[PDB]
Amino acid sequence: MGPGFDFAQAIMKKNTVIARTEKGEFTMLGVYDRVAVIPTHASVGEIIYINDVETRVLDACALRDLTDTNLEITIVKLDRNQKFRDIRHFLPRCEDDYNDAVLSVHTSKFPNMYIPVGQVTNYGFLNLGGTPTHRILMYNFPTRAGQCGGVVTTTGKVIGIHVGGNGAQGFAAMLLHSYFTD
Ligand SMILES: Nc1ccc(-c2ncno2)cc1
Repeated sequence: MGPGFDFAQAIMKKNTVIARTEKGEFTMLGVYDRVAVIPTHASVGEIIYINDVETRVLDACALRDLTDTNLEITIVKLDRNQKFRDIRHFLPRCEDDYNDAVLSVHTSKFPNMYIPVGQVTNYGFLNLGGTPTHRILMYNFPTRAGQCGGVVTTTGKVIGIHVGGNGAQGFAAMLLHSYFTD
């Protein structure tokens, strides 16, 4: 409808796949080469389904901060025959607050879904499903089951992936440029 949705759509059309684990279907953001991200509660194993194709997982790392606190991001390298467009230059370098964000989801349950979530707070600590979690972004939208892995964007930046909600608020794990240096 506007330049926020334009950026979100450009990311969804080229840099997302549908990932299926034993714990469900997730929006999965491809970042560069064969490297993608997913919420850690997806419990990625040795084999994952990518757009309904059986795919070997070459590496999977559940990120934690230097206090050994959960960040709820898993970085996955996929044995896929094709690379993602490199979008690392759209990742923020530091923890921050944002105005006017969009949460975008693409699954079998929720195809081509875009949600203007508004202001995003650097919330920090969250007890997420009983697990102490850091670097959480918060938005005042009643997000539902099926939106985990959804991409949070502003104009020109990919800032997070949806990892939970409490019925009135939604929570995303920050994406930082330093997670994807090589
Ligand atoms: N986060 C939400 C909110 C509402 C819906 C919906 N309502 C009817 N059909 O879909 C879906 C996702």
